[PDB]
Amino acid sequence: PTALERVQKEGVLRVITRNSPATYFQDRNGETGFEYELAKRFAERLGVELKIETADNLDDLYAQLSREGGPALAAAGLTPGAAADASVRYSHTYLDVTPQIIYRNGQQRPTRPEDLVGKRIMVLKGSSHAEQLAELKKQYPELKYEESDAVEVVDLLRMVDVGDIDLTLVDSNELAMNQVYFPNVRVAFDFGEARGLAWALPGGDDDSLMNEVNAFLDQAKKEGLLQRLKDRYYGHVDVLGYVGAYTFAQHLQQRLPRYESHFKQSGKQLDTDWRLLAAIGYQESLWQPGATSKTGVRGLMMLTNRTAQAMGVSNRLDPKQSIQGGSKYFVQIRSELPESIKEPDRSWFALAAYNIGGAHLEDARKMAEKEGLNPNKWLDVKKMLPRLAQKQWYAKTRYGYARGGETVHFVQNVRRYYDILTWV
Ligand SMILES: CC(C)C[C@H](N)C(=O)O
Ligand SMILES: [Cl-]
Repeated sequence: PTALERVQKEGVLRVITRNSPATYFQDRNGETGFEYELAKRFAERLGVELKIETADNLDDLYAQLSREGGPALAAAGLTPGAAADASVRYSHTYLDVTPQIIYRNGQQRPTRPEDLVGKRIMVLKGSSHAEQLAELKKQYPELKYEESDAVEVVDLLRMVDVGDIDLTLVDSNELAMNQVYFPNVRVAFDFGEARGLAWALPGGDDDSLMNEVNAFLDQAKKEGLLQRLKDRYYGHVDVLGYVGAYTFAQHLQQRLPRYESHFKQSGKQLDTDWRLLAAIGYQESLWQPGATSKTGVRGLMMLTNRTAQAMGVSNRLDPKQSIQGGSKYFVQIRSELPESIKEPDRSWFALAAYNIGGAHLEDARKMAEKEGLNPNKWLDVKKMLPRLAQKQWYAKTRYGYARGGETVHFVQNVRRYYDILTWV
């Protein structure tokens, strides 16, 4: 029985991974993870049900591959081994990340390897990162670093954030993922080039499944799948901008505790994820109860006087009352959408009418229909929204011009902060 036959006959792809939202994570709206979503599509490619396990550190993640009847593979942001170990093989690389030395902003800035001398440095035991340090320890015998079997990447970055350690080494993708929680963490320099992540399979000369893993990854590159997962999980800095990423991290820690309770009480009955609600909060005013603009909206959820009036808001500037009116208002809109629009697409169309309004959203829906697209599918109608700002297109709508691009930004961002709060 080949490695490939066995999975096909067992009806199940056994995959091992780390506990982390980079890799695999369990929440209310189901499971998520770069690696999970990817290995999930691989089990789908083969006709099989995926089953996820977790190791407690990386020596034990690699161990399980040697166990009898253990995991088919490890999908875990692993980057291949620089030396020779017969007990493990690696797929083609599926993502270019750069190891980077991480420091606390405003502290002494290391700029070359020498500078890592005489610093408290922590790293994961069994990591490629650990191994890049040993190699430099040959060059620099005075180098000290701690190898830890207990902590994960998120813990290493926390430590640098608040100064229990000076430095760590981590791949740039997970740094960017984590930049929205640790406002003081910064990239000291690049300690190498964009070596790639690969999945690990037990050692051997059987390739039945390895060729398929490699065929799947080459297909995934062909269709943009890795690029899309990269943006969802690892593109916070890329998408939100550096300044947006760390300030968000500041606001998570300094502003959200003041309102979280209210976000949660509104969620409870409205059966609406409070974290979705807070995300609207964050996009609307960066969790600033007292915020006003020059365009007719005040408060935490940026309400008009007429909405505040209809939702029974006494004081648009009171955090609780703004959240309540603004949360009630999202659900009123969600509820007014045609019956034909289904979750989860429903919630995303509701985010968009929340920014642009029902009339205009209807026109982009109608526009999707005329173009042969599905007006009940969000990815379909999101392609039309921008067009509401285009001459040839708005002049054909009942309600004309609208800032559809702003509206697409509004939903992408809220969906990203939603992810972020889910990933805390
Ligand atoms: C820090 C580790 C969890 C990840 C690293 N790419 C490795 O393969 O060792
Ligand atoms: Cl979107």
